[PDB]
Order: sequence, then structure tokens, then C-alpha cells
Amino acid sequence: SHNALKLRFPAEDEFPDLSAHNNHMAKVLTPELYAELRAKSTPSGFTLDDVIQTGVDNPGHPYIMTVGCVAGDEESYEVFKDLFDPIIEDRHGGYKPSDEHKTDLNPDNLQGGDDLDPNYVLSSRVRTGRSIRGFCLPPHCSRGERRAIEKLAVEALSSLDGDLAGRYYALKSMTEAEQQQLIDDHFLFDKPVSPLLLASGMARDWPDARGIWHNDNKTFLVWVNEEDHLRVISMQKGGNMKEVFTRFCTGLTQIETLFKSKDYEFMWNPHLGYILTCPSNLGTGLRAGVHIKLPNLGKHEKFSEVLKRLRLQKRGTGGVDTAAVGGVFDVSNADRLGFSEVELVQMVVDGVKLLIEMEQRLEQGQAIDDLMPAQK
Amino acid sequence: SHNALKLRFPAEDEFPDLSAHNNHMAKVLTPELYAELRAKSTPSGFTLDDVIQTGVDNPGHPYIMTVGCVAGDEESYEVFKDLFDPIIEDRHGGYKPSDEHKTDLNPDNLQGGDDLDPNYVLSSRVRTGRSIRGFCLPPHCSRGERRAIEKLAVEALSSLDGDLAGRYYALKSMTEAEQQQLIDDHFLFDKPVSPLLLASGMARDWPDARGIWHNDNKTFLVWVNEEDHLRVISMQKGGNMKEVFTRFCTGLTQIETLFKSKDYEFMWNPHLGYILTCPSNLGTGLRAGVHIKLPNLGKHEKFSEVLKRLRLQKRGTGGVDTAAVGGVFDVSNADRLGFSEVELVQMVVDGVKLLIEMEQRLEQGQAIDDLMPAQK
Ligand SMILES: Nc1ncnc2c1ncn2[C@@H]1O[C@H](COP(=O)(O)OP(=O)(O)O)[C@@H](O)[C@H]1O
Ligand SMILES: [Mg+2]
Repeated sequence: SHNALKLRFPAEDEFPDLSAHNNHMAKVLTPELYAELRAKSTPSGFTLDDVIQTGVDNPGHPYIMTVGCVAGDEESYEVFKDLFDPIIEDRHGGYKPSDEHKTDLNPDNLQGGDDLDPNYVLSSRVRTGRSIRGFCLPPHCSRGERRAIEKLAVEALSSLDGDLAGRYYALKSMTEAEQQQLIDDHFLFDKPVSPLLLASGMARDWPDARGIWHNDNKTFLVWVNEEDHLRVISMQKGGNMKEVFTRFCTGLTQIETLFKSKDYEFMWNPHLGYILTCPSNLGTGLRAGVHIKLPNLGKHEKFSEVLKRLRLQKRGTGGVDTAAVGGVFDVSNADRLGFSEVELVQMVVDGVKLLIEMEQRLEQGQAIDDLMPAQK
Repeated sequence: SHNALKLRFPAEDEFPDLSAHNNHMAKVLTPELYAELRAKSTPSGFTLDDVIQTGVDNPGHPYIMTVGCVAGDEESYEVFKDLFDPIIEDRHGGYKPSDEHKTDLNPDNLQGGDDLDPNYVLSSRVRTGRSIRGFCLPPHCSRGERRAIEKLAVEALSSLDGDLAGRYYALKSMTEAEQQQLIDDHFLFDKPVSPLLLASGMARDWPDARGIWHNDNKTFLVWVNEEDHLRVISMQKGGNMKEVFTRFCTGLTQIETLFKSKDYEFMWNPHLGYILTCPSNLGTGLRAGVHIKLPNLGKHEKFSEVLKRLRLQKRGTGGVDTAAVGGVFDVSNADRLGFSEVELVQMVVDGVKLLIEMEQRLEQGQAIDDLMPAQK
């Protein structure tokens, strides 16, 4: 046993140096908490050192605040709750250990959002992730488990029909140009270059058992075995978020149904909602957003604050690990736990509209300056 | 006695609540049939409540309907025929109570099948199950009966020689080395984890009297006292399905002959063929299939349809085989009752050969429409 060897050393000699680190894990992990949890392990053998490695290796990130830790299996969140609970509370605006997560996958509860200004919104996307109970998560899953997961996913998705009928495209089976085309077109996950993906062990055996399934129009897609067992995605050009979300809920429900038929269930509990690798993706694990052109807003003052006020996050055109190019920003809901899928999409819709108005505060004749403070 | 107690309650007080159930048993068990059959029992004491317990415990799924009942002895099918007959008819595509099942274990009747293209067929296999008359089935057999069955099996199997010379491995005394080898060879079975099997009572006293026997060449395998008294499997790499089926037939014949010399025989009758625990396994209880490479066809939208038309079904795989090929499948006959063992193996042989033709067409980037078969 390796952990057994490490346990021969006093806890202080193994405690990581997080002095110049800026991630959620670093903000919570103390010498005391490390000494208390370093001897524990989940049934699959995942340990605290495994949980925090990415956060030790990556002091920060150039575009967003990172969590700095991952779960290796469903039991990770329980065995190491004294580490995860505070992180979750911080990352998800005060979500406490005693709080409950609520789901709402009914499109009808989303007001408007069916016509975000086309001149500003180039495309709308809604995604989430799901883990199959009984298997270890990507940071820890063996080649055998990953292949088993791929087998089940492929089997299940082959049942989707109608507008959701599609095909599975194994990473290994596509040419270099085919892969890059899908990536650049915003459909497929990038090559394993993410500092998180690398340091957490999620890039092992790449591209074995990884792939993408999608319908003919590429408006509904499922990533298999990338950062999570499954990443369910609904997307299309334009700003009809309502339509995107409706298709999302429909396909997501049909997928769970298919899995249940085979007696498989997604990792889920009343407190954390759906369980995923990264604590930031718990609850709904939902990220709804748009590629929005705001060449001046992205430059304007306190833009970072307007997004913070609306619980929104910004990413590059190529995603979280990229910068915005041509003034096109990736704007989506920053929160995922403590709000329902419907409430989340509603925040993006309402937030975008504002961003647009704030976007039109110069080309015509206006600008924030008068009615602003007076916080109430 | 206990049944006498229940008979003191009105039938509707003992009637199971199958409001949210989706299994064959639930479909046919009306309040009237329950009241008509709840007072009956077989000579071994098996009652209707015993027959349907697993179906009451396991609701099944709308999309995938389970059987929901089991036979506890040979008489169960007769005593509770008013339950089983409709279930059998529905499950086996219209097999009527008056239909006859023809058994054909003569390899000479199989046309060809000795040359399935080895560039596609990685291995061939034929599996079945048998029950020994005079003993209750797994859900109901006592420790004594189970041990008696094991002793008979071990004795007969130890008599096999030459190509069928083998060794017996009791689960009880199994070492770590033996189980790992058995695991690597895909020969091991463990205590069931399926609630459908557990709820029937078939896993009692595990692993008492359970065992694994296989010949030295590892082309003939027998499981003792698992789902049924005996599960017989013949296999080998390549596409010589005729050879596999021939070994299958010879092994079964010799075993049966050894049993007869001791005044024992397999449960069998002109209507249901070989009697087994689950109604879905009646008739031949045979599954003949191939591990086959079909990377192109496997991605074709008409793949599931072609298999359906050929009266075949598939299962994806999770090994290095499909990983390297990008599509290896387990394809076998779908029918069990109303077709002889020969007709069933013939359908796999004929179907496979067409699948290979379609695969070769797709390799040439051609269409397979002209090869599409009509439902048979
Ligand atoms: N609103 C959007 N419209 C079109 N593509 C998008 C949108 N948001 C993100 N993407 C695509 O998703 C990728 C980045 O995904 P991130 O890494 O941002 O996904 P994460 O949302 O997985 O769950 C990028 O390559 C980009 O092409
Ligand atoms: Mg991503």
C-alpha cells in the first residue's frame, strides 16, 4: 500500500505547500484537516491525496477561480465531506451541509427566452453531466470501467429516435481533421490539454473508450468518458434558448429512462443533487449560456461585476481554457447547486437581455452614471 | 399450512398491488385468476405466491418487460398453467398452449456453419440449461436436493474423457488463483446481484453445492446449481460454429447417458421442451452466438433493424477487442421456444454470413440496401 507508506511520515511532512495557491481547496485544507483525513479511503481506494492533487499542482487558472480537487467515486463526497462541504459552501454561494437541492426539468416553467437578440447571440447551449452509479469517476476509473461505461452509453443512446436519433463516433475512429473540425465547430471536447484533466488523472489511456454521440443536426450531443461519464448537450445557432432547453429536458429524460430500463441509475442524492467529478458541477451540473458578441462590454468598466451581480460567468469562445476572440464571449450561469434547472436558465435569459441593453448603451446615446447606487 | 393462514383472508386482501408494475406476471394476474389459483400447490408445496414473488418485488420497466415469475419444480408449469401459458405465449411471440416444441440435437442437420469468416468472427459459442427430473428447481430446492444434484453432476462430468476430459471447481473451496484464472477465462459465476434472481430464493445457502467444471481445452464449460441445475456451454475462437455445436450436442448426450445409467433424466415434455426455472428459457433454452467485428455495420442506422429481421439480437462488449476494432458485438439467436436447436443455430449461421456481406460492402463505401433482408 502506498498510503500506508505515506502514513509512516508525520502528517506535517506530507502536508502540501499551498502558499502561493489560489483555489477553493487551498482556502479550506488545513494541517489539522489533512492529518485527520489522510488515512481514510473510499471502497475503491481513493484517498485525500488523490482528491487534492490537481489543486496542489495548479496554483491557479488564467480565466476562472478553480475548485482544486475532484471526487474519484460517489463515496468520495461522503468520506471526505469535511473537505468538500466547506468548498461546496464557498463555490456555490453559501450552500450549507443541511441544505437541499431541487430539480425542475419542465420547459413550460421558463418564461420567454425564445428569442434572444440574434444580432447579439450567435448560439445557445445547455449542458449537464451525469455519472453512472457503481463506477468510479474519470479521475480514478480503470480502463475496464471506462470501457464498460462506454458500452452502456452506446447501447442506451442507440435507442433514441425521432429528432434525437443519432450515431456514436468513437474518438479513436475519427481522423485528425475530423476531430479538429468538431472541436473548432464547438461540438466536441478538446484534446486532453486542460491542467485539471491532466493533474487529476482524467487523461489516462486517452483516447481509449472516449467518444461523442450526436443526432444528425448536431443539436443534441453526448460526450462519453471525458471529464464525466456523460456530458449531455443541447445547442444550436441563434438565441432561442427556450427551444434549446426543451430539447435538453426531453433528451435528458429519455436517456435516464433508457438507463433505468437496464437497471442502472445516475449518482444522485437529495443534498448534492447529481454527483459529478468536479464539486463545481454538483446539483444540476447545468451550464446554460450563449456565445454573445459584446466588444465594448467586454472592455467596459465593472463588466466583471455586472456578471457577478447576475450570478453569471464568462469564458472564451473556445471554452473555459480559452480567451474571447473577436469580441465573442461565452456567458452562462455560474451557479449549479441550490437552484433548479429552470431557475438557472431563467437567470441566463434575463441576464443576457440586460447585458444586451448594457451593450446598447453607447452606439445610440446613453451610458450608466446617474441612477446606480442607493443599494437597497 | 402457512398458505392455509392466508386462505383465511379474502383474496383481495392478499392480492399483490401491481399498479406500477411492468412485467409479464403482472399483465396476466387478474384478481380473478389469483383467487382461483392461490389455494393450489405442487407436490413439493410450491404455491402461486411462491411463483409470483419475484414479479411482485420487481416492477420491471415499461420499455423492458421482465417475466416476473418462476417455476419451483417441474409440476409448477402444470399446476399453474393458467398463469404460465399466457406468459409463455406473450413472451415467445404467440407460442400457443397447444403448440409442440421439436428438439433436434443432431449436428448433421446443420447446413454449413463450419467456416464463418475468421476475419470477422472472433469466437463462437452455444449455451443452454438443463434440469434433472425428480428435483425441485433452484428457487425451491433444499440443501439436500442441491447437494444430490451436485454429486450426480460431478460423477457424470468426471466420466467424460478425451476431448471432454476436465476438472471440477467447487465455489466453496475455490482459491484466489483459481477464481482469477476463471475470471480471466470468463468461466466464473458469483452469487447473483440481480434482485430478479435474489427475490426468487434461488441464492439460498450460497455457495453450498455450487460449482464450475470445464474441460482441459477450455472449449466445454458446465455451471452447477446456479440459475438452473445445469448450464452447459460450448465455445472456441474462430467461426467454426458447426464444431462448437457438435461438441455441445456430444457433451449433452454423454452427460444425459451417464445420468440415465443411474435412472435420472432431464425434465422435458413435447410442449415446453426442456424445463427450466424461467419461462423465458423454455424449449431449447439455447443461445448460440458469435463475438464478431462489425465496425462499419455497427454504426449503420439499419443495424438494429437487420438483426431484428434475421431474428437475432446483439450485446455490445467492453473489452480490448471492441476497443481496437471500434465495434465488436455479441450476436445471437433471439428465439428459444418453437424452434429446434438446429434451426436456431442455422439462423445464426445464415444471419452472420449476411452481416459479414454487409460489412464488406460498407468497407468498400457501398450501400447495403440490396442486401437488406425481409423479416423472417
Ligand atoms: N453558447 C455556446 N455556443 C456554442 N458553443 C459553445 C457555447 N458554450 C460553449 N461552447 C463550446 O463548448 C466548448 C467549451 O466547453 P466548456 O469547456 O466551456 O464546456 P463545459 O461547458 O464543458 O461543460 C468550446 O469548445 C465551445 O466551442
Ligand atoms: Mg469541458
